[PDB]
Amino acid sequence: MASTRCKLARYLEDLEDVDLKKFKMHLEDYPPQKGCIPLPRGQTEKADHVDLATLMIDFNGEEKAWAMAVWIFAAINRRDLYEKAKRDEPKW
Amino acid sequence: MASTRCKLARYLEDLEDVDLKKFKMHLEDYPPQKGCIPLPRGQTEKADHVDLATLMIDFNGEEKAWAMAVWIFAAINRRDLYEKAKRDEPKW
Amino acid sequence: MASTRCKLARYLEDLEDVDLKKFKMHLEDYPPQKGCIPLPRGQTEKADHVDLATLMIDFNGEEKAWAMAVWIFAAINRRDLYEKAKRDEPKW
Amino acid sequence: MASTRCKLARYLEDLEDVDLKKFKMHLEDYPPQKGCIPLPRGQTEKADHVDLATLMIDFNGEEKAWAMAVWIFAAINRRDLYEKAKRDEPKW
Amino acid sequence: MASTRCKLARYLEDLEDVDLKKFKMHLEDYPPQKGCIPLPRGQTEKADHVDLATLMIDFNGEEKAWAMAVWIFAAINRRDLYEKAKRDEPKW
Amino acid sequence: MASTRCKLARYLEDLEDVDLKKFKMHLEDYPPQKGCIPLPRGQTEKADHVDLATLMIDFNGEEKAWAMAVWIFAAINRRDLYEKAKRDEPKW
Amino acid sequence: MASTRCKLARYLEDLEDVDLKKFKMHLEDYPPQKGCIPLPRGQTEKADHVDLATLMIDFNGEEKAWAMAVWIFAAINRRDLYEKAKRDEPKW
Amino acid sequence: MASTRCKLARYLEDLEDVDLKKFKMHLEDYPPQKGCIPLPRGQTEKADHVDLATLMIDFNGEEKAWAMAVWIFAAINRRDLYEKAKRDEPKW
Amino acid sequence: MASTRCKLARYLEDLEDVDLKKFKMHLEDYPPQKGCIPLPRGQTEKADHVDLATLMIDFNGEEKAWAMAVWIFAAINRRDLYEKAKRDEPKW
Amino acid sequence: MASTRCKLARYLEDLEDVDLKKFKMHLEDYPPQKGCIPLPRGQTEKADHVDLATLMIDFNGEEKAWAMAVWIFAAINRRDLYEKAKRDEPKW
Amino acid sequence: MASTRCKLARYLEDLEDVDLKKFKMHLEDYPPQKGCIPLPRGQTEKADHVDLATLMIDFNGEEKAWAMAVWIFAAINRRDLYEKAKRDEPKW
Amino acid sequence: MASTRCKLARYLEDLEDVDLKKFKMHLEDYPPQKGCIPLPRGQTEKADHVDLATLMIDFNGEEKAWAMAVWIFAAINRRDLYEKAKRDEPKW
Amino acid sequence: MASTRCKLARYLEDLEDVDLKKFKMHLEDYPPQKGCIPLPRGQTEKADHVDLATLMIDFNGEEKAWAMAVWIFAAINRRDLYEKAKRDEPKW
Amino acid sequence: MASTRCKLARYLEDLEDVDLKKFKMHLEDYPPQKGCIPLPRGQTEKADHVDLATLMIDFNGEEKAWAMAVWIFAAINRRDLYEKAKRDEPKW
Amino acid sequence: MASTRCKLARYLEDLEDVDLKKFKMHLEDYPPQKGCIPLPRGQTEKADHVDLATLMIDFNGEEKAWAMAVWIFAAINRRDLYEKAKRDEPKW
Amino acid sequence: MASTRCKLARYLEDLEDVDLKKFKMHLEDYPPQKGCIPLPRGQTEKADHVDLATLMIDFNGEEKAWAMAVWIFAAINRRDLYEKAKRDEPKW
Amino acid sequence: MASTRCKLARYLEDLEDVDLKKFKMHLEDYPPQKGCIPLPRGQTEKADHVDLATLMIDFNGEEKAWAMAVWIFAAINRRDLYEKAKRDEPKW
Amino acid sequence: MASTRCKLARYLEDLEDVDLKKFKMHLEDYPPQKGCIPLPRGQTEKADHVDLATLMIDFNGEEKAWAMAVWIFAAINRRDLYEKAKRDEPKW
Repeated sequence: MASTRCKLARYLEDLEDVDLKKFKMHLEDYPPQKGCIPLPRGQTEKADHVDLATLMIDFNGEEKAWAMAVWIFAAINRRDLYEKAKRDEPKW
Repeated sequence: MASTRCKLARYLEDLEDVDLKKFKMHLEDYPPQKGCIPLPRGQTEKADHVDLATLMIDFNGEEKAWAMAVWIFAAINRRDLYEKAKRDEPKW
Repeated sequence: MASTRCKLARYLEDLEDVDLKKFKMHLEDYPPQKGCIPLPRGQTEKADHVDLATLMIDFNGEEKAWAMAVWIFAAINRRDLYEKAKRDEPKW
Repeated sequence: MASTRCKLARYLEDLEDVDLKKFKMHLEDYPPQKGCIPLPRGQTEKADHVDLATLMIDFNGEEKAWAMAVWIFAAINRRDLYEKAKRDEPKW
Repeated sequence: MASTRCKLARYLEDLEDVDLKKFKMHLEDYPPQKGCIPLPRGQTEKADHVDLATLMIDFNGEEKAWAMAVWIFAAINRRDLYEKAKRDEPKW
Repeated sequence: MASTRCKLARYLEDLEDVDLKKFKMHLEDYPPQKGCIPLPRGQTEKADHVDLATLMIDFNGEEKAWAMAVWIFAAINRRDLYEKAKRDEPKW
Repeated sequence: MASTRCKLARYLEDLEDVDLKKFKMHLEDYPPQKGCIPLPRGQTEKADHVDLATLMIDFNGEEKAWAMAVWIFAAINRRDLYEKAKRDEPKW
Repeated sequence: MASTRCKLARYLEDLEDVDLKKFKMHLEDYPPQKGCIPLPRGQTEKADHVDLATLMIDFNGEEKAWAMAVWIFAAINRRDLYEKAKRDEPKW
Repeated sequence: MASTRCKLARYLEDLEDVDLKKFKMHLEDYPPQKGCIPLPRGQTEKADHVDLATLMIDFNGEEKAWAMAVWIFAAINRRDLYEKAKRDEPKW
Repeated sequence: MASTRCKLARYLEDLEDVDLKKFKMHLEDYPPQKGCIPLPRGQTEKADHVDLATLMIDFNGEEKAWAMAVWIFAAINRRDLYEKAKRDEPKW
Repeated sequence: MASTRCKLARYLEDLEDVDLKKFKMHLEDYPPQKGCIPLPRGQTEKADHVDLATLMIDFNGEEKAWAMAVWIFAAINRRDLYEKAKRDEPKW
Repeated sequence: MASTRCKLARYLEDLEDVDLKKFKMHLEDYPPQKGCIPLPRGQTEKADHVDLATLMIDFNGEEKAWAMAVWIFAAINRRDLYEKAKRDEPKW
Repeated sequence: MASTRCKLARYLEDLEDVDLKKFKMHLEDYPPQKGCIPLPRGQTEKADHVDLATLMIDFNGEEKAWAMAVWIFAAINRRDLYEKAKRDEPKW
Repeated sequence: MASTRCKLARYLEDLEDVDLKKFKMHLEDYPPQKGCIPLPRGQTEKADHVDLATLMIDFNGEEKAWAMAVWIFAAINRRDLYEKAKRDEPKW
Repeated sequence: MASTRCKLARYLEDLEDVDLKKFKMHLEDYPPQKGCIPLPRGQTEKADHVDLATLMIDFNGEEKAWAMAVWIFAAINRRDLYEKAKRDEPKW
Repeated sequence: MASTRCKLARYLEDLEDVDLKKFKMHLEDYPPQKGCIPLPRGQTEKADHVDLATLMIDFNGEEKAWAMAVWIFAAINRRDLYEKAKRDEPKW
Repeated sequence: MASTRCKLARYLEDLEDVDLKKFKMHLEDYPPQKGCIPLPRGQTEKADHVDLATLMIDFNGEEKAWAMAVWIFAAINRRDLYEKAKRDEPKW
Repeated sequence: MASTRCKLARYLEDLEDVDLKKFKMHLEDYPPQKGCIPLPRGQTEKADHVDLATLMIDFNGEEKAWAMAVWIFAAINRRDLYEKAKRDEPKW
C-alpha cells in the first residue's frame, strides 16, 4: 500500500554489488526508441540503491520507471526479480 | 518527562546513515488516506535527525507524528525501535 | 547477561567460511509461511558475522530471530550449535 | 519445504572434484536450442558449489534450472543423482 | 577426559589407507532407516582422518556419530576397533 | 541391508590380481547392444576394487550395474562368484 | 599525566578492525541495570577510535566510562587490554 | 538491440581470471600505429569487467573499441570469442 | 529549443566525479593562442556542473564556449560526448 | 548433440596415464607448417583431461582442434581412437 | 627476552601440517572445567601459525595460554615440544 | 623571518587527517597545572589547520603556544615534528 | 600543446595504486640540497593524481616540478616513464 | 642520498608475506626496556610495507627506528637483511 | 608487432612450475656488476607469469630486461628458450 | 655427536624389507604395561625408515624410544643390532 | 659467478628423493654447539630443493650455510658432493 | 616430420627396464670434456622415458642431445639403436 518509490527501492535493494553496476550501465545507455529517457552518468554513478529509485521515477514517471526496471532485470539475467516484478505490477 | 520533540529526536537519533535515508523517503511519500500530510522534499532532504523530528511535529501534531514514526519504523524493518516506540507511547 | 545481539553474534562467529555462505543462503530464501521475513541479497552478501546478527534482529525481532537461527542451524546440519542454541534459549 | 536454491545446492554439493569441473563445462556450452541460456566462463569458473546453484537459478529461473541440472547429470553419467532429481522434482 | 571429537579422531587415525576408503563409502551410503543422515560425496572424498571425525559429529551429533562409527567398524571387519569402541563408549 | 555399493565392492574385492585386470578389460569393451554404457580407459585403469564398484554404479545405475557384474563374472570364468551373485540379487 | 580522554583513546586505538566492531556492538546494547546509559547506533557506527572515546566519556563520565571499557574488554576476550586497564586505573 | 557498452561488457565478462590480466596488458601497450590510443595503467589495473568496457569506449569510440577488442582476442588466443565478435559486429 | 546554457549544462552534467576535475583543470590552463580566455582558479574550483556552464558562457560567449567544451572533451578522452557535441552544434 | 568441448573431453578422458603425457608432448611441439599454433608448456603440463580440451579449442578453434586431435592420436599409435574420431567428425 | 607472543609463535611454527590441524581441534574443544575458554571455529580454522598464537593469548592471557599449549602438546603426542615448553616456562 | 603565526601554521599543516583530530583532543584537555589554558570544544572542532594556529596563539601567547605545540607533538608520537620544532624554536 | 599541468597529470595518472604511495613518500622527503621544496604531509596524503600535479607545480614551478618528477620516477624504478619524460621534456 | 624513510621502505619491501606478519608482531610487542615505544595493533595490522616504515619513524625517530629494524631482522632470522642493514647504517 | 611486454610474457608463460621458481630466484640475486638492478623478494614471490614480465621491464627497461631474460634462461638450462630469445631479439 | 633422531634412523635403516614389517607390527601392539604408548596403524604402515624413527621419538621421547627400539630388536631376533644398540646407548 | 643461493640450490638439486629427507632431518636436529641455528620442522618439511637453500641462507648466512651443507653431506654419506663442495667453496 | 622431442622419446621408449637405468647412469656422469653438461641425479632418477627426452633437450639443445644419445647407446652396447640413430639423424 506504500508509494511506488518504496516498491522500486526494495527491488534495487535486492541487487548485489556487481548487479547494481550492470543495472546502472543499462540505465545510462537505455535504447532510445522506447519513449524512455536515459539518465546522466554522474548522478547515476554516485547514487545509492534508494537514490537510484528516486532518480528513475523523477526522470520518467511511475509507468515508464516500472517498465524500465522490468526490462533491465530481464537484460541482466536476474529472472527471479524479473518474474516477481511482473507479477507484482500495480494497476496504474 | 521531557517534550515529545525530545522523544522523537532520540529515536531518529538511533537510525543509522542508510535507515535515515529510507525514513525520509517514507515521509515524503506517506500514503495519502490516513489523515496525515506528506513533507516537502527540500526541507526533508536537508534536515538533520533533530531537524527531522521538529518538522514532523510541526506538520502533523504530536498524535499523528507518533503514529507516523511507529508505522515507518515498521515499514523499514527496524523492529527493535518499532516495539520500543509502541511500548513507550505517551498517554495523550 | 549480555544482550541477545551478542549471543547471536557468538554462534554466527562459530560458523566456518562455507557454513556462513550456506546460512546466508537460507536467510535470503526463508520459507514464506512462518511469519518470518526474508533478508535482502545485497546487505546479506556483504555482511560480516557481527553485521549478520545485527541485521537478523533488526528485521524480525528477538523471538523470531532466535527461532530462525535455530532452524537454519538444523537445516545446514550443524547439530552441535543447534543443540547448544536450543538449550541456551532465553526466557523471553 | 526449503527453497529450490537449497535443493539444487545439495545435489551440487554431492558432485566430487572432477564431476564439478565437467558440470561447469556443460553449463558454459549448453546446447543452444532448448530455450536455456549459457553461463559466462568467468563467474562459473570461480563459483563454489553454493555459488553455482545461486547463478543457475538467477540466469534461467527454477523450472529451466532444474531441467538443466537433470539433463547435465545424465550427460556426465551420474545416474544416481539423475534418478534422485527426477523422482524429487517439485510440482511447480 | 577430552572431547568426543578427539576420541573419534583417534580411531579414524587407526584406519589404514584402504580401510579409510571403505569407511568413507559406508558413510556416504548409510542405510536410511536408522535415524542417521548420510554425508555428501564431495566433502567426504576430500576429508582427512581429522576432517572426517569433525564432519560426522557436525552432521549427526555425538550419540549418533558414535553409533555410526561402531556399526561401520563392524561392517568393514575391523573387529579390534569395533570391540575397543564398544568398551570405551562414553556415558552420554 | 547395506547399499548395493558395498555388495558390489565385496565381490570385486574377491577378484585376485589377474581377474581384476580381465574384469576391467570387459568393462571397457562392453558389447554395445545391451543398453549398457562402456567405461573410460583412464579412470578404470587407475581404479581400485572399491573405486571400480563406485564407478560402475555411477555410470549405469544399480539394475544395470548388477547385470553387468554378473555377465562379466560369467565371461571370465569365475563361476563361484557368478552363482553367488545370481542367488543374492536384490529385489529391485 | 594526560586527561582520561587520551588514556581511553590509546586503548581503543589498540583494538583491530573487527574488535572495534564488537566493542561498538557492546556499547550500543550495554546491559541496562548497571547505572550506565547505552549509546545511539548512528553516532557510534560512524565514530572513529578517538570519536568513540570522546563519546563514551560525554555520555557517562570518567568513572563509569572506565568501568564500561574494562567490562567490554573482558566481554570480547581481549584479556591483554583488560588486565592492562585494571592495573592502570586512575585514583579518581 | 542494447547499446555497444553491453555487448562489450558481455564478452569481457566471458574472459576468465588470467585472460583478463592479459587483455588489460594488451590494452595498456596497444601498438601505436593503428589510430588507437593506449589506456592508463592505474585505471585499467583497478577496473572490473564492466569498468573495462566503459573505459575502452570512452577512450576510443565504438568503431575503434570494437576493432581493439577483436584484435586483442586474437592476440591472446581466445579464438572462440574472436570468431563470435567478428560474426556479431554491428553495422555502424 | 532551450538556451545554450542548458545544452552545456546537460553535457557537463554527464561528466563523472574525476572527469569534472580534469575538465576544470583544462579550463584553468586553456592554451593561450586560440582567442579564448582562461578562467580563475577560485570560482572554477568551487563551481558545480551548472555553475561551470554559466561561467564558461559568461567569460567567452556562446561560439567560443562551445568550441572550448568540444576541444576539452577531446582532450580528456570522452569521445562519446565529443562526437555528440560536434553533431549537435547549433547553427549560430 | 553436445558442444565439441564435450566430444574432445570424452576422447581425452579415454587416454591412460602415459598416453596423456605423450599427447601433451605432441601438442607442445606441434609441427609448425600446418596453420596450427603450439601450446605453452606450463598450462599444458598442469592441465587435466578436461582442462586440456578447453585449452586446445581456445587456442585453435573447433576445426583445427579436431584435426590436431586426430593427427596426434595417429602419432601416438592409439588407432582405436583415431578411427573413432575420423568416423565421428561433425559436419562443420 | 622477547614477548611470550614470540615464544608461542616459535613452538606453533614447529608443528607440521597435520599436527597444526590436530592442535586447532584441541583448542576448539578444550575441556570445559579448567578455567580456560575455547576458541571460535571460524577464526581458528582460518588462522596461521602466528595468527594462532596471537589469538590464544588474547583469549586467555599468558599464564593460561602457556598451560593450554603445554597440555595440548602432551595431548597430540609431540613430547619433544612438550618437554621443551615445560623446561622453558617463564617465571610469571 | 615571518610571524610565529606562520611557523605554527606550517607544522599544523604537516599533521595528517587523524593526527589533527588527536592534536585537537590534546588541546581541549590540556593538563591543568602548566600555566596553560585549555581551548573550547566548539571552536577547536570546527577550526582548520590555519584557524587552529591562530586560536592557540590568541589563547596563550607565543611562548606558551610554542611549548604547547612541542609537548603535544611529543604526546601523539610525531617525533619528526617534535625534534624539528625544538631545533627551530625562536629566541623570544 | 596543452599546459604542463596536463602533461604531469597524465604521467601521474599512469602510476598504479602502490607506485603513487611511493611517489608521494618521495615528494614529502625530497632531499634538501637541490633547490626544491618538500610538500606538506596532509595535502599530499589526501591528494588525487590530478591534485598531486596541481600541487607540485604550485610549490616549485614548471622547471623544478618536471625535474622532481623525472628524478622520482627514476627513484621508484618506473624506468618506462622515466625514459618517456626525459624524451618529452618541453623546451622551457 | 634519499631520506631514511626510503631506506627503511626498501628493506621492508624485501620481506615476503609471512616475514612481514612476524615483523609486525615484533613491533607490537617490542621489549619494554630499550627506550623504544611499541606500536598500536590496529594501525600496524592494516599498514602496508610503505605505511609500516612511515609509522616506525614517526613513533621513534630515525636512530631508534633503524636500531629496531636491525634488531627485529635478527629476531626473525632474516640474516641477509640484518647484515645489509648493519653495513649500510647512515652516520647520524 | 606487439609491445616487448607481450614477448616477455609469452616466454615466461613457457616456463613450467619449478622453472619459474628458479627464474624468480635468479632475478632476486642477479649478479651485481652488470648494470642491472635486482628485484624485491616480496613482489617477485607473489607475482604471476604476466606480473613478472611487467615488473622486470619496469625495473630495468626493455634492453636490460631482455638481456636479463636471455642470461637467466641460459643459467637455468632452458636452452630451447635461450636460443629462441637470442634469435628473436628486437632491433632496439 | 648427532641427535638421537639420526642414531635411531641408522639402525632402522639396517632392517631389511621383512624385518621392518615385523618391527612396525611390534610398535603397533606394544605391550601396554611398560609406560610406553603404541603407535597408530595408518601412520606406521605408510612410514619409511626415517619417518619411523621421527614418529617413535615424537610419541615417546628419547629415553623411552631407545628402550622400545632395543626391546623390539630383541623381540624379532636381530641380536647383532640389539647388542650394538645396548653398547651404544647415550648417557641421558 | 652467480649468487651462493644458486650454488646451494644446485647441490640440493643433486640429492635424490630419500637423501633429501635425510638432509632435512639433519637440518632440523643440527647439533647445538656449533654456532648454527636449527630450522623449524614445518617450513623444512614442506620446502622444495630451491625453497630449502633459500631457507638455510636466510637462517644462518652464507658462511654458516655452506659449512652446514658440507657437514651434512658428510653426515649422510654423499661423499661425491661433500668433496665437490669442499673444492668449490667461495673465498668469502 | 615431428619434433626431435618425439624422435628421442621413441628411442628411449625402446630401452628395456635395466637399459634405462644404465642410460640414466651415463647421463649423470657424462664425461666432462665434450661441451655437454651432466644432468642432476634427482630429476633423472624420477624421470620416465618421455620425461628423460624432454630433460636432455632442455639441458643441451637438439644437436648435443642427439650426439649424447648416440654415444650413450654405443656405451651401453645397444648397437641396434646406435646404428638406427646414426642413420636417422636429422639435417640440422
